[PDB]
Amino acid sequence: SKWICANRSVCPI
Repeated sequence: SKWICANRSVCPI
């Protein structure tokens, strides 16, 4: 499964 974004630290959006 792809990432779900935990926070600004991990959110390539």
